[PDB]
Amino acid sequence: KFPRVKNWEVGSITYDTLSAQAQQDGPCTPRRCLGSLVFPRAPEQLLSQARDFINQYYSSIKRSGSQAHEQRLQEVEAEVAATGTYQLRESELVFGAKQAWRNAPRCVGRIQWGKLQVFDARDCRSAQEMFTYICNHIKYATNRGNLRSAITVFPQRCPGRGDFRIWNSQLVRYAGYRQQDGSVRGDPANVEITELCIQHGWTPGNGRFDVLPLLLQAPDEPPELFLLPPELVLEVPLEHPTLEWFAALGLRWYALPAVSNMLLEIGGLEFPAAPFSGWYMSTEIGTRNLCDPHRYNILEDVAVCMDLDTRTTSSLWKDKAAVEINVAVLHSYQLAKVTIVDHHAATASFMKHLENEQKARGGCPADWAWIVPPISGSLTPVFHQEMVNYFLSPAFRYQPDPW
Amino acid sequence: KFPRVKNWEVGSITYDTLSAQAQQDGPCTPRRCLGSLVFPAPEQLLSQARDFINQYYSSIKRSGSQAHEQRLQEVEAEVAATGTYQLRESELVFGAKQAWRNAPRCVGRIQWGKLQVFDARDCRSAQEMFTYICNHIKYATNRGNLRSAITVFPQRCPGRGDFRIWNSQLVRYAGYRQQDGSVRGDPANVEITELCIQHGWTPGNGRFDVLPLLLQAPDEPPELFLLPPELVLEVPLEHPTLEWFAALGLRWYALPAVSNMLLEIGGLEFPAAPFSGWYMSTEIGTRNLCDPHRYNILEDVAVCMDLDTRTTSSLWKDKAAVEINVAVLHSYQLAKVTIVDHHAATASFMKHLENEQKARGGCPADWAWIVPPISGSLTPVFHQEMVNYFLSPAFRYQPDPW
Ligand code: HEM
Ligand code: HEM
Ligand SMILES: Cc1cc(N)nc2cc(-c3ccc(CN)cc3O)c(F)cc12
Ligand SMILES: Cc1cc(N)nc2cc(-c3ccc(CN)cc3O)c(F)cc12
Ligand SMILES: C[C@H](O)[C@H](O)[C@H]1CNc2nc(N)[nH]c(=O)c2N1
Ligand SMILES: C[C@H](O)[C@H](O)[C@H]1CNc2nc(N)[nH]c(=O)c2N1
Ligand SMILES: [Ca+2]
Ligand SMILES: [Ca+2]
Ligand SMILES: [Cl-]
Ligand SMILES: [Cl-]
Ligand SMILES: [Gd]
Ligand SMILES: [Gd]
Ligand SMILES: [Zn+2]
Repeated sequence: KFPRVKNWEVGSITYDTLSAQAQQDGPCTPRRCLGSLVFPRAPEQLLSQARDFINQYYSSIKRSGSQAHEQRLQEVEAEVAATGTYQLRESELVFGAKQAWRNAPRCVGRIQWGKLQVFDARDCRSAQEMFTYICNHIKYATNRGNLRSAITVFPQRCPGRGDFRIWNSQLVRYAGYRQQDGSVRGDPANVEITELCIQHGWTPGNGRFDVLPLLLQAPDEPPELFLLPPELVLEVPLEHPTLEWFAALGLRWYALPAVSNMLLEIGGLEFPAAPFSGWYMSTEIGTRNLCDPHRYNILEDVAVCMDLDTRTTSSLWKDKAAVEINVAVLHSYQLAKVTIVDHHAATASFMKHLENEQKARGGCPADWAWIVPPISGSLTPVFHQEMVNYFLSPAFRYQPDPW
Repeated sequence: KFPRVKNWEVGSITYDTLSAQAQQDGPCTPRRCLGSLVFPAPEQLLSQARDFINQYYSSIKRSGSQAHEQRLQEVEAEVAATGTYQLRESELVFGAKQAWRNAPRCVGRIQWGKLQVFDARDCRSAQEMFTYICNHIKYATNRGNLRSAITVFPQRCPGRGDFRIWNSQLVRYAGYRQQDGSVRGDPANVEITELCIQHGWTPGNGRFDVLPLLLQAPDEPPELFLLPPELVLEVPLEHPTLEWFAALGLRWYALPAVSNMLLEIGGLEFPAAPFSGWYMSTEIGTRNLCDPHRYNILEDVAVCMDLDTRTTSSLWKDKAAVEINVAVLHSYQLAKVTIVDHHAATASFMKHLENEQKARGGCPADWAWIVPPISGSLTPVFHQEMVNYFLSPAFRYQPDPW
């Protein structure tokens, strides 16, 4: 049998038949569940993955079992036998990147998974050309505030040659300077990469919102430093619709969330450099990036300016300040005409995705703990939706830091 | 093989060695995680009974002793004579506390050592059931200074029926279905409201009509008992600065007293064992009053707050919820009824995790239920990795008696 899955707001019940096809294994066993852990973790095996991928492709275009389907299978079979690897067709790479997004269990934004611009950078041959490809990505995806989802795919891993890597975890990151107390000026999430940036010749700053340079790695080659042109990096100054002093906090965030440190895996090929980007959900900025105690940690500062009683928890000063910070983020992005989505609309759209995917594939891999937003969880519909978490391929995967 | 568990705020690391002693199997496999699902022989009885007796004696440091061997031989002879056995009253107290301490979805477990255990195993008939319950409610409420308590009715045994409390809680508001199709009252209790009506009770017409009690002696049909209104402490809800909030007519009850779960100790099963604590404010203010399938008052409150409800990005839902939770905390404190806010409760759970790490090498915890339903990441438990597994003694869900 297949896991029965229930929505408790509405009473509806589905069965996730797709989960039976989970190839790779997660961290849970019948004896104990580890679903809350942040990081859970041969021509023959390559071929069954490639085969399965090719089968997925030909199903998506409703030409399963066709002459072209059998010929492509045979072609991949013969190329793996001759060379130990194979090359994707362009249309397969596009389909593969969209499937990896569609399969990501921790992404609430997957209603968009079919609108993804895929830049083929598989002919890239240097760190310098890499930088050109990334700048075109940022330009296209920013679109002067009307943000567009995109992925740029650099050459696949292959034996006898080092990987392309982007060392930065995102294309746009703020510097995090280790003050000597152990404190930090700027973003503490970025202390390691900031120091590697300086270790490699970047002249630092001392502001809180200093955009980091990119550390780009060509095969068998130390990383090279590249400064982003300031007009390529769209930023939003934060202000609050009614709390005028808020603007004096001097807060900013960048428009484009572009993750650059994950591995794209398609039919057994691995792409260690394939940055992808969408647009922000406001709670990522307002609640996590600004209010996490180990990020910018502004919550007490705002609550005091709001004149709340911060000496007892029962006044809910924390909740009130966080709500207003999230209001500032939404108001500020809308005022700047930069795409943003709030957690209520985002989770509503995700519920539509679950319904589409149940029809299309008989299920959807989803990580409840990551889909429910970090404030107001039970106020969104995903809170009341049971979910099944499992790993399908194509996939985006975490990978070791290249240093 | 022992799971590594990290706190990402502090960066600290522990290993949960207790998860190795997981007696039952949960719903997850290497292929798929089902952690977010709400509802996941004499030789068999003996091995469970022996495991619990071994547990108890190791916990009182006098194990492998004469009293330890004496007790093991007694339970073996009991089950051979009768098919079951009797818990010594101290074993029953220890087993009830362990079942609380082992409950993965309870954020209030810092209090697990402080539990009043009322032994009602000498109970027969539903009228005595009702008197035990009323003594529980009276003791647990304590004029607003709430005290944790459990009352244990006779265990299931072969051939004989069971004591059951058909109500999911001792205090529940009626849910009346309408011609409109809507429910007046609590939608959660539509089923038990119509059971109470069928078994005699003449219904009210209010949004907060306290239900009667449907208590079932073994084999006999259930009997309808009214609760003395002076026993059922309630809190009218007002807000410290929104003067109109009082006029919404909202209220809630003091005692969270769950009466439909089954207590399992040493292979023994107590299908009636109501237990109560005190409320975390988010259970009332967020879940009970704001869930779309409960009272669903969010938009009513936002309209009175003159919020812009035609767009989500105003966060009118978030603002109304926070103020509804303020009103709960204010109303309970002003009424001198015990209540804990979600910040205080998650801070204490973090302490409980640290105590349990030293006490026995870990703690089963259900992250999705420990993290509060508003302001999740503002609480320290959001950043704490957790391991969920089943230990015995335990509280378990059980099928409806009907
Ligand atoms: C278009 C709008 C999008 C929105 C609103 C969105 C939203 C989100 C959010 C809120 C998260 C959780 C992040 C966190 O908690 O730090 C997430 C994770 C993720 N997103 Fe999306 N996303 C979007 C587009 C995309 C695109 C275009 C891709 C790839 C093509 C993608 C792939 C992923 C993946 C793989 C994760 C999980 C990574 C991990 O395991 O940590 N998303 N997304
Ligand atoms: C003393 C103050 C207590 C507080 C603040 C507290 C808090 C909570 C909360 C917030 C939940 C989640 C329930 C929900 O979301 O509906 C819960 C569940 C639970 N509590 Fe506690 N609790 C307390 C006392 C107790 C006591 C005395 C017992 C038993 C003797 C107990 C056993 C349980 C169990 C078994 C569950 C989970 C039931 C299930 O699996 O659904 N708690 N508690
Ligand atoms: C594509 C996309 C859009 C968005 N709006 N947000 C994202 C957030 C993440 C993320 C960041 C940091 C971490 C590390 N905690 C985990 C993530 O999933 C991501 F990869 C992709 C995102
Ligand atoms: C003992 C105790 C204290 C408290 N403050 N709250 C509780 C809440 C519950 C609960 C209610 C309803 C449901 C059904 N959704 C699940 C529960 O865990 C419980 F059993 C015991 C509680
Ligand atoms: C420990 C816990 O699982 C961890 O902090 C997770 C929980 N859920 C999350 N959900 C999202 N979307 N993003 C996160 O970073 C996290 N963190
Ligand atoms: C499907 C999901 O597990 C379900 O809605 C859970 C989530 N977390 C919860 N957490 C608590 N404390 N109480 C609940 O009822 C729930 N519901
Ligand atoms: Ca070729
Ligand atoms: Ca009609
Ligand atoms: Cl981010
Ligand atoms: Cl409740
Ligand atoms: Gd103002
Ligand atoms: Gd008015
Ligand atoms: Zn699991």
